[PDB]
Amino acid sequence: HREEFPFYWIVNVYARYTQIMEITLKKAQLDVSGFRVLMVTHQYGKASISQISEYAMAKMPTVTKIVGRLREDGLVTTEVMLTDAGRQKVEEAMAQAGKVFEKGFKGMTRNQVAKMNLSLAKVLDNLN
Amino acid sequence: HREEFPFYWIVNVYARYTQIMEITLKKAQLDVSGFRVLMVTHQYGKASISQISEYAMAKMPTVTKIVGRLREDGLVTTEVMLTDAGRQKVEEAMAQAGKVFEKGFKGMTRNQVAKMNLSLAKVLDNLN
Ligand SMILES: O=C(O)Cc1c[nH]c2ccccc12
Ligand SMILES: O=C(O)Cc1c[nH]c2ccccc12
Repeated sequence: HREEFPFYWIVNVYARYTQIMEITLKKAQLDVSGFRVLMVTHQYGKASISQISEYAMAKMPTVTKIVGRLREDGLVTTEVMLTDAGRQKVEEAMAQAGKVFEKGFKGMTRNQVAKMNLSLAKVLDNLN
Repeated sequence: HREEFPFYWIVNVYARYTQIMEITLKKAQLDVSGFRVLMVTHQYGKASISQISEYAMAKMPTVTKIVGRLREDGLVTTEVMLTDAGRQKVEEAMAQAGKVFEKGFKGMTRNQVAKMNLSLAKVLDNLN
């Protein structure tokens, strides 16, 4: 097979990555959406559905059904919402994901990884 | 929001890309799976489900249900399968996708795009 397809590796890294994070986070009782929604709220501290909905990679009616599973499970509480022993869920989650990122970027320099992410961010400006 | 997440841009380029290709290929009567299954067969000329199933980003029972929609629509025929006026479907498809790739990589050098895809292929070796 040929890369006559400039997005071949975006897609393949994305699929192998999603696959690994599905089974890793099932250790920590989470799916990827659940894990993204917690992390957006974590950086914001207290977040709106509109704001989560920007970054979690989901239209607001998924986020609202996601945030409501996480309300009911004592990981988020509080319009605006905030983390609880979610703060412990995100330690658990990022410990697992840190193993995934460590394996992922092994043998790659800091500058390689930065130039890759700079180039990818130019692809996104262009698609937007 | 912070990239304390080295895959933030893989995922965002992947989501904006999938979004654009969904609506572009609906011009040409195709979804992305249909478009990938045709292209794998095209490079192979005549391909098995096992072989398509490697590259199309789908487990074999999707590919087998995908190849059967494309059998029934005169885009693939022939164990092994091959393109027809599929050969015309792939001109139509890659014309559209070439507009997507042209916009995508605008203002980026050939070497930038190659180094990005080399780095991404190291991420995949590592995840595999
Ligand atoms: O979707 C893309 O452009 C990348 C890609 C991954 N697998 C493919 C198989 C056939 C055609 C393109 C792709
Ligand atoms: O899935 C990833 O690792 C990337 C990513 C995209 N949006 C996110 C929101 C919160 C946490 C991580 C991500």
